[PDB]
Amino acid sequence: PTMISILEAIEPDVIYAGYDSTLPDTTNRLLSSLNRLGGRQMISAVKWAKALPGFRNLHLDDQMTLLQYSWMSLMAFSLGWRSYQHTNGNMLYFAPDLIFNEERMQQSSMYELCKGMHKISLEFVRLQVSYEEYLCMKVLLLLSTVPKDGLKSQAAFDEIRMSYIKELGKAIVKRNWQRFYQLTKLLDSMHDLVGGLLQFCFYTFVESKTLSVEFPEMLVEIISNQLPKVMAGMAKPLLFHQK
Ligand SMILES: C[C@]12CC[C@H]3[C@@H](CCC4=CC(=O)CC[C@@]43C)[C@@H]1CC[C@@H]2C(=O)CO
Repeated sequence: PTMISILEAIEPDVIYAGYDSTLPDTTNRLLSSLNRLGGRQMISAVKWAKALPGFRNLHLDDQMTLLQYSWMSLMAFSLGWRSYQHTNGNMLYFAPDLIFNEERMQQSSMYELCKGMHKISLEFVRLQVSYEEYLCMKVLLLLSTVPKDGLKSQAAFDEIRMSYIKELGKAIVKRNWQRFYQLTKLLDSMHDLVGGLLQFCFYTFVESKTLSVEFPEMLVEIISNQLPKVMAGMAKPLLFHQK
């Protein structure tokens, strides 16, 4: 089987938030639901990541570190893709039972960040990103935020990352350098957006009582590790372009 076949085969099914739409929206309900969904998606992401060629050969500590650093990037990018594929206009397709319009983006109290995530879908539109390109790009996001002090299997990581860069190149050819330049530019743009998402995430995590935002155990585990590392500057982006 081809590398791209495996990527297609291991791509998770769509996840539901478990939202009751008969009950009115509130800020707390929306954010807590977003978090419950985030937690479910991350359980699936762990499963997905563990099945990735090459990546599955890294020491397990490296596997969980990369997933932990890249969590927000992966989910924002997948959101962008879902919103492109299943929706049109200013709408975010978080889940089949949790779709945001202008109202819901406003009431979430993270309106500007919703618009930032929406920009990803607009870029998928403009560039006409193929499914195969998207699958390759998503893996690159898993491999694009690393601890500043390095990984256990650094040389192996570099090799794995290069192979998926080559995979992206194959996805491009199927259908050149200009497209590579453009798609890697889109990857780089995730870092600034994710910075904004993380600022708000940490705020809601800390202010959760006074606000009243619920987080699942899955996200509590991630955030309690990521809050200190990100705030302490331990995460380094691996950029394709000059900053
Ligand atoms: C973490 C977060 C709720 C969960 C989402 C995240 C943005 C990206 C994202 C995409 C999804 O498809 C599932 C939810 C999620 C992971 C939001 C950024 C701010 C927001 C909060 O801080 C709510 O407390």
